[PDB]
Amino acid sequence: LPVYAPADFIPVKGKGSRVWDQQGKEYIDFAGGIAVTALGHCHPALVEALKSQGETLWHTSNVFTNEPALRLGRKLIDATFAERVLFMNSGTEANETAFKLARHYACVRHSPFKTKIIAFHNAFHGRSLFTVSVGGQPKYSDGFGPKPADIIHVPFNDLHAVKAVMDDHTCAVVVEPIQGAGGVQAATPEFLKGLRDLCDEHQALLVFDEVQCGMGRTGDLFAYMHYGVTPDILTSAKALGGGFPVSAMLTTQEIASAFHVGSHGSTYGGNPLACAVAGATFDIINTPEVLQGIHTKRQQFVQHLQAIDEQFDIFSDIRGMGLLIGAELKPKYKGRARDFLYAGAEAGVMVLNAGADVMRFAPSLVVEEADIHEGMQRFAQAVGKVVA
Amino acid sequence: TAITRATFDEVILPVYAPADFIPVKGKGSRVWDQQGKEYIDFAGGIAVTALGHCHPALVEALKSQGETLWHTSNVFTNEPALRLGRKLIDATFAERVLFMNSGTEANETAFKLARHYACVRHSPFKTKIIAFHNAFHGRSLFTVSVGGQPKYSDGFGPKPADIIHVPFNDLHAVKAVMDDHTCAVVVEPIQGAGGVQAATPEFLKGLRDLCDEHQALLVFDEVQCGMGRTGDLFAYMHYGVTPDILTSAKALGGGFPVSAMLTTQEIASAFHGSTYGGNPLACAVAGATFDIINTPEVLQGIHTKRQQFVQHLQAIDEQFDIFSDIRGMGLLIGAELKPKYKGRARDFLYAGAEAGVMVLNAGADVMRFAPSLVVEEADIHEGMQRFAQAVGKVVAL
Ligand SMILES: Cc1ncc(COP(=O)(O)O)c(C=O)c1O
Ligand SMILES: Cc1ncc(COP(=O)(O)O)c(C=O)c1O
Ligand code: NA
Ligand code: NA
Repeated sequence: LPVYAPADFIPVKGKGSRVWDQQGKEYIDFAGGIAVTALGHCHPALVEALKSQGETLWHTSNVFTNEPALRLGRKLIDATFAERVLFMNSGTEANETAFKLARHYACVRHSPFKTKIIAFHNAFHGRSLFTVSVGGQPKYSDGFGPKPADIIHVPFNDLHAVKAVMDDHTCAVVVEPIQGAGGVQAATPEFLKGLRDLCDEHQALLVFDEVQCGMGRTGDLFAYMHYGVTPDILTSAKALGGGFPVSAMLTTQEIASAFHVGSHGSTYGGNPLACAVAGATFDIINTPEVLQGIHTKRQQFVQHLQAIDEQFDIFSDIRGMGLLIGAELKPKYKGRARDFLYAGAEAGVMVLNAGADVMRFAPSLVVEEADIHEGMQRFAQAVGKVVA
Repeated sequence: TAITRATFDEVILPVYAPADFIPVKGKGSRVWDQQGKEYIDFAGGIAVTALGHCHPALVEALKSQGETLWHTSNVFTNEPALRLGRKLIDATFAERVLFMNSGTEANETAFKLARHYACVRHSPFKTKIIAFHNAFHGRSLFTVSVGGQPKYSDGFGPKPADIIHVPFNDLHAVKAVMDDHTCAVVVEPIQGAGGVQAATPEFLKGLRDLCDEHQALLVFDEVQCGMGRTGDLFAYMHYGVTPDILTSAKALGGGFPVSAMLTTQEIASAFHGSTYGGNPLACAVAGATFDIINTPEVLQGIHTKRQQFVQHLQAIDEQFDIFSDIRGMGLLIGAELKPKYKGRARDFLYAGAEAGVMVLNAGADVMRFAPSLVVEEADIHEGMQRFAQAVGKVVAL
């Protein structure tokens, strides 16, 4: 089931979209550490922000505020629906904050009995007990003792099923606008708008988990902007820090006001070092030029994947948005995603899976055209070894 | 627009009430705000900056690894993670280490591991977790439910079940609630947040014996009391009681977000390399931190420095009659306020800040200090004189 590297593949150095291991073997990185290094490895602007803030102040706790956090909060507020933010360390933590907030808001504004959370089969929201129970893979939430209750799962993209389970006792709908791990499946426009309308009807909060699809990944700053559907709460991580552990939960003042002093917290969350790095990342990703390039680069990848399919006949579908790319394997290659991944690594290209039937790509948003061509040539060679 | 204290209220969720001032720079145990006012730091960002601010060795590790490789996913290991794992394994009971970002995440991992180990090695019905009143284990739904402060776990909908709370240091109560359906006892060897209360020796040894009797795992949350804080590398070493699982964070990265779950191979095998995970950058910094903290000289110094603080707190009490008890271990110090000042810890914290010294509380009745483990003697004396002035100002009123 899980993908792990053997003892002879230990990454030691990265620069841009290239990675070297202990043996000095060079790889083209189309995986980004699972869509994390959205500006590649050791990006000079990010290294500069790390080093300069690293000389000044790393940590003070939430007994205090700090300038890099306030600067970053201001940027996120100015660029999105958000009016308030909370910074944490990981996507899992941001989701914990979001889910607790949706629960607490319902409890204090409506009723302590308004507790149901609707989530989706194959969703991934993290590995904490609560977040993995909201996630939609029972294999990952089984076996840890009593799960937090009042979570209902229905199929992704099934609006009827959502309408059927939702009621006045529902506090939230939690959804990834594109399910990254779950086969790179994008919400349909009708489905996502439908969720907004149902949450409005039932006075439930719409929570978008944009940990994977946010911060430029789709070619808009956040996937919600592509759809034009505004959530009540949004979570962000991964690309937000370009490899530095940082995350954010975004909401409105009206919702945030349900939290009081002590309702939530974090030792490291809102760390000046993290926020200086995320500020630098944000300044680069949130530019017309970088967002446009994500679309150009997507089509460069897609054209290679189509060429590979023309030669080898291995894909049934190429999907995703921006530089989150899914390539679904044909029935003749069902369950082979891991083998194409390992073959890719032998050929010097790092890719991902999205379940056993789907190849996933999540390269740097600024991956050079020459790296796209070189890495896709390597991938084509790996494909040739698997099938030919 | 300039960034002010008012900016906080316009930007962050209202879960904190931060100080009037905004620290912009730190070096060692001194910190400066936007106005260039200089403070002595006896708080350490809540026991996190264990080597002070911008320690040259930690800055060097950050910059060196920062120009090399920051990030791998958990598919991979990396040299800094391997090195740090080896250091932790060599120095402790651990045979396996899993790295995460925060103390909350390390505790999630520990509690899920104790649960899953029971499930697969004993019975899916062996689920009870025993924890303690006033415990603090983090803010995720699971960890805050294992935590012993209902105020923090109420109001988020259905809590993960099968968690039983009894009083800290009450061994009989533990004996009474434990049974063959118990998977774990979770305990902070010293409850930091909970008034700086240390386990008694008989209590902690008692937990080990009861866990053995009932085939449950003993989980030590050393997020706050670990990584040198007590003057041993981990508090368990002071006590001579070996847990099955231990969690570490805060001091581990000296200010960089990093955490660790330590256990044996037998237990770790229930999860389906001696190390798992670990951000390269985080682990490089934590490795540099470990290299300094795990030295005879630094660990001895922690005890010297504790007595320098304690002598000051004693002098303050002699002059102002404010403390009923001075407690904790190493450079985790609690000073309990006398009944006349019950509930007024925040007043002394604010007066401290006005006087230019950063301190903590541990509930409304207890002052808490958690300075850099290498805080200079000159800073201890200066900061404690500032604190004496703050106490003087409060008591004069
Ligand atoms: C949609 C989604 N949410 C949450 C998470 C958890 O984030 P983290 O791994 O930063 O804890 C992930 C990680 O893959 C993700 O893909
Ligand atoms: C004993 C203990 N455990 C766990 C935590 C949670 O750590 P974090 O805030 O890094 O998630 C804390 C934080 O204060 C703590 O004191
Ligand atoms: Na806004
Ligand atoms: Na060992």
